Amino acid sequence: TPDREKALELAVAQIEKSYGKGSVMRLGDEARQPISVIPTGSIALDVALGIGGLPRGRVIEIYGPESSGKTTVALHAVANAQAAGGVAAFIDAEHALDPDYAKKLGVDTDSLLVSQPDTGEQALEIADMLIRSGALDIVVIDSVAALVPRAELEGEHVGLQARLMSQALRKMTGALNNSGTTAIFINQLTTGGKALKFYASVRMDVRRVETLKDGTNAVGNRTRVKVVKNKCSPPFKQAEFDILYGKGISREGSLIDMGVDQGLIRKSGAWFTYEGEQLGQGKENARNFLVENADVADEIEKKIKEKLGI
Repeated sequence: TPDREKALELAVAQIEKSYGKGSVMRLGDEARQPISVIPTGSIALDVALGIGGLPRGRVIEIYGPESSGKTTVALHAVANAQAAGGVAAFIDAEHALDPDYAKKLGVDTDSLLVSQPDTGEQALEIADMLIRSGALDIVVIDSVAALVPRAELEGEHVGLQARLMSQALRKMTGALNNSGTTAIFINQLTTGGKALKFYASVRMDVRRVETLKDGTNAVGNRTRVKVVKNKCSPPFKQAEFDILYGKGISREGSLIDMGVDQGLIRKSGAWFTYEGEQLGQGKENARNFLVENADVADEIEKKIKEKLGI
């Protein structure tokens, strides 16, 4: 144990030196907190990521089924990146974006740079030139599956989309580190993600767990995200949070959830309480209270971060 722990520490250190910080971790380790991150819209997810948000200057993959919530997560990352004075770009090969929905999340759609490229290589090259400018804080690529090669589009073997991603990511990854720009690749449950799987510092699996009921009508979806890969903090953590149709991720809902999880928000049956005062009876009222009283929601948020060091 005594003489062994040194050789283990030494081995860990050599690995960390040889291959980079985060090359090996104990899963119970505390996360090493960076200066700045891009918050995701849910404190539960921010906590699951360990560093309180998405890492700067790294490749991120968000994948999941159709309408799983992965784009919503990406849009919140854009909103927050902009809300802190950043510039955003959206590389769009799907043509599915809903700007009004993005607006209600917090995206500044007017100053959002958008490109609807002709080919997969044009898409990645545009992303690259944008990244090497040093002016972007975040770029979203929607989506991996849509990055079809020129040759295929021009009617011309089958397999070079993988080769395209690989080539592009090798060049792009260096540009991202230097610029400090975060690149989010949205991906479905596909082709091209094999290289992305290794280049990405963070990989998030996004799924819908159950329908949220508004009496007997569908208000939204409880959403589950597993951080399957994480080079910035111990991986395999997961979070749940609500996405409300038309509104997005319920920030107030995650503050409550993580509130009670951390003992900062106590219970009296249906009654949610905070520092001796009542927030509301049931989650809806407690949530509705926090959007009405932004001051206390921010206090609840600040207390959760202090508690966990996020």
